[PDB]
Amino acid sequence: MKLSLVISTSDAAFDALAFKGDLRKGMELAKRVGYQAVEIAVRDPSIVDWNEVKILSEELNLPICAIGTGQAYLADGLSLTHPNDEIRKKAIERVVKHTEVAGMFGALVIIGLVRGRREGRSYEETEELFIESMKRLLELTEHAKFVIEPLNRYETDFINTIDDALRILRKINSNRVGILADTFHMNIEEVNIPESLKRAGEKLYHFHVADSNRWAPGCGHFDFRSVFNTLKEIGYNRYVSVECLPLPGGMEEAAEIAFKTLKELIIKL
Amino acid sequence: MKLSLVISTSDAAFDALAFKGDLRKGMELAKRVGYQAVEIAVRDPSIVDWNEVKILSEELNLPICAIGTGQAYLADGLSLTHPNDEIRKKAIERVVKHTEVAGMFGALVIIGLVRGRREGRSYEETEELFIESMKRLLELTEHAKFVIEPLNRYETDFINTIDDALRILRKINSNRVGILADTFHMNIEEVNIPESLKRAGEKLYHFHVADSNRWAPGCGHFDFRSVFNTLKEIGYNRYVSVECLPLPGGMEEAAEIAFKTLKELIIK
Ligand code: NI
Ligand code: NI
Repeated sequence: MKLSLVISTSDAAFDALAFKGDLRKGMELAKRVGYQAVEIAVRDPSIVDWNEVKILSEELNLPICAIGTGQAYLADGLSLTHPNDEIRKKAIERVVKHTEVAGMFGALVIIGLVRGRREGRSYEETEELFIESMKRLLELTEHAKFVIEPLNRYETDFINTIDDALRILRKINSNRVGILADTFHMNIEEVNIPESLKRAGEKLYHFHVADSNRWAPGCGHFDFRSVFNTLKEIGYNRYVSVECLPLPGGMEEAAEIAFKTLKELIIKL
Repeated sequence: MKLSLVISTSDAAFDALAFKGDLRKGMELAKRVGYQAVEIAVRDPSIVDWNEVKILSEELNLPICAIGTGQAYLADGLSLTHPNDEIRKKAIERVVKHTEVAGMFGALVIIGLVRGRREGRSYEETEELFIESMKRLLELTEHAKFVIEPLNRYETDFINTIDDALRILRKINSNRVGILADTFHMNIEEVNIPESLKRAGEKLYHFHVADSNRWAPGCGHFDFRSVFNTLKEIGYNRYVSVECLPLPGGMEEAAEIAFKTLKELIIK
């Protein structure tokens, strides 16, 4: 099992210097604390100089293990299930650009809010549209790997649980799509989190950790012990990525507290 | 990767009934033999009835993966590098209509002979005119995807190799344009076909197969084994389309032989 840190970056649109500054600050922080990789989130990769990012990654010996895409939905309204097929196509085209970046870094592409919501429709239709978009993404890419992140009810009404995602993976039928489980979201949506992770098993490709209040792991009341016992049981050996609010005490303090909590859990199994 | 069959169809401006007849026959053959999709070529799309083509594709559960455009050049003299700007504009407008048809099917649009020849000009002038026309196409169409097919020296003096095409793709700078590599043309123009395909890599968007004599794969001396080893190595998961003479033994026998040859290479 490896540890990574999600770093927040300003949109490069906008303020290219701020994006670069944020990225370097976050990566230097991750390296200093001891993380083995970083995870990023970008709205539109077409406006970032990725050759410069590669140089930074090489300088710090810090791979980028995953790329989030949710700002494509929140800022730009792009959805893989949008009722307007024109926007659906634009969403697929945007995510293809994320996969081009992912290929440079060997990173996973996260399918979170970019999948879109039910918007008054049946779950069944929303699911069918989603599966069609994912199959198109697989046809459009030769190497990209995707992970679906179930999100809680306040963020979406489409794919709230690990079981929701597993049903979809069975329909897509590709080993290039797996599951990203997130402890903050699971704390709300999953009945029994160890049982949910056992059901995911080999399909668990990536893991987000934050405590119950989405603070650094250790600063709420989430039972990480049972979770890491289960991760060992199912042989999980990929990334555990800290995705938390900069609390308590700021981005640096939170990253340090998270790392310490997680290191102790990992080494004692 | 997936197998498709190129089917020849009559010009429907000349005989619309013959076009439909040719198309149905070709698609029924493709489905019968086991192909997963078909590929067609039309001179002028604005005179064909595509709704029906769609309901024909529907009832056979048989996608159309690519649309050829070369007859717009061979028959109508339309070229994306024509020195006459008025004809060049008409060529662009024709290809835009091809993209509207392609969008109905999620198909690729092939840029082969429609790109035109040097016609006494420098390679550089011809190339920049081409890039301009391609950028105009990208402006006039939103989702269309184009594939440039390098052709051998007897067919054109403009874009003969995969490396040619790659250099031009870099100048166009759009993931909406890629490469169609053809084994008959490559057998003449490429030094080392596996090395050329590896350089193309992810920019290899579509693939044409015919043997060295352009007969059904298996009926000449082209090394398909090394090609398919390479396609597997690079993770090619797109279409391999049979584009061959109806030889030996006619369109049906050639389609059968080609499928048998290629399926075995893909499976193993
Ligand atoms: Ni998360
Ligand atoms: Ni060809």
